[PDB]
Parts: sequence; C-alpha cells; structure tokens
Amino acid sequence: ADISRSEVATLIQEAYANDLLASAKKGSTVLQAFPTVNMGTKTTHLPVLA
Amino acid sequence: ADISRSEVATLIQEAYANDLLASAKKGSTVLQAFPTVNMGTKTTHLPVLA
Repeated sequence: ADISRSEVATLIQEAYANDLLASAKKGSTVLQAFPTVNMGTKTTHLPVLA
Repeated sequence: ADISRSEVATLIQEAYANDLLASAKKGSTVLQAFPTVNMGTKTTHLPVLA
C-alpha cells in the first residue's frame, strides 16, 4: 500500500550535533585570590610576629 | 610490609619560609600632622599674646 518511516529503515539517517556539549570549567577561587608558596616537602614553618 | 612516613624519620626535612614574617612599621601621627622644629638645646621659649 505505502512506505511508512519504519518501511525505509536507515535509508533515513538521524544526525548528530555538539552545540550543547561544551560546558565551561571553573578554577579554584583560593588559587585566584591568594598568594601561593611552592612547597618541596610535607611541612613548611613560617615565623610570624606575636 | 611497607615503609611509612614515620618509618622514614628525619630523612624528610621540614622546610622554612619568611613570607608571613614581614610587617610594615608605622610612624608617629604627630610628626606627620604638625609642623616640626629642629631644636639645638633642651629648651626653647616661644612668646604668645596672652
């Protein structure tokens, strides 16, 4: 009688797009706000006036 | 059997840093605010209308 969508299967293709995929990534706040010191070991001692 | 941080003892040296040590020193307010005079002797007389 006629050709439905099911009767032509994969001769109609379904497409892909990635317009919604690219989520942006956010850094640490405290690395942006405060000064860093590089440590070379587990402990550093910092004298402060008291 | 395995090696712990405590089992390594003082092969791991603790570090030091002076980052937090420095503090800015503050001068007298009155030496900023008022006109000063260089004295050459203990006592100076300044007459005023009374």
